[PDB]
Amino acid sequence: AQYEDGKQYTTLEKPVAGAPQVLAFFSFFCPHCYQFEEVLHISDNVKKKLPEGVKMTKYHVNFMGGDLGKDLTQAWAVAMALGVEDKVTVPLFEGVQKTQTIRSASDIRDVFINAGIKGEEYDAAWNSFVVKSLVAQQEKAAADVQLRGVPAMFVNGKYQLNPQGMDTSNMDVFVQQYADTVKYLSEK
Repeated sequence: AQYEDGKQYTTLEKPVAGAPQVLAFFSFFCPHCYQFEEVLHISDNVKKKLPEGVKMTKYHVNFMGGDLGKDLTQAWAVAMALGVEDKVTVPLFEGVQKTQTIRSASDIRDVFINAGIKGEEYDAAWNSFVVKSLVAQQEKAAADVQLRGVPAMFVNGKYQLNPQGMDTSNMDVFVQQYADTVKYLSEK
């Protein structure tokens, strides 16, 4: 065939039941994750090719960045809770990796303010039960897929994308191979 285990995807020994259809894990500290999002725009291109009524979910992981990382996982739950993921994704990547201006929890909050989320709305979401559930939820899903690093993407709890078996001499070719694989898996 064109698509094969070992090549564009591997198959989990231990499928995950009731996993989201397409589940991406990342870290604002991860250079490969910054490459996926700021240079390759993996997310956007995958979305463009997902079959009808097939949504993508994105979770932040903790095993990078120490205590700042844990705050970033909670700040991400804030973003998921308020629906502002597309407003803070770029300034958080750049604050962490490019300018290294995010050193503490208040620098994270500043980015949300400058993106239109008012400070009291952020604080309230930050200390809310919904955010606590979403932090726990991100952590559970990482554990359920025995996550060891990021970036990673899983389709229907069964298949793990294998970028390293894709062609990386042309970035645009890589991106369409990645996106097309995710489409192929959604329907497998």
